[PDB]
Amino acid sequence: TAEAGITGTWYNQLGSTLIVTAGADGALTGTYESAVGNAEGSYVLTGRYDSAPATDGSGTALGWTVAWKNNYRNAHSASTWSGQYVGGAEARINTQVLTTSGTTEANAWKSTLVGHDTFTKVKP
Repeated sequence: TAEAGITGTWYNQLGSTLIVTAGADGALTGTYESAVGNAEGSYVLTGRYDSAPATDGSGTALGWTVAWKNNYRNAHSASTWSGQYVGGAEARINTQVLTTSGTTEANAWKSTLVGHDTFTKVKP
């Protein structure tokens, strides 16, 4: 199942660590530790996934958010990852990620970064 495949620890191409539980209903809950940026320690993560994906070889759609405030630091920013889980022997979560920082109105045009993160079950 998608639930079974997604739950656990994942690692992106930058050295960041995702620990997530996929609930029976569609919930994603866990923590995120970033190897980059104004970030230290782990941050709360919450999101959603399709709990009944197609069975035709298509991936499982999902997304999650981390606000970059925890017991260590507050970066006044939040990231969202949107993507799909791909199961099997070389399982992946392939994502694109938006990172929005709080800005003044004048600076809103430069508030949001776009990037792409690929997550694997073993460290890169």
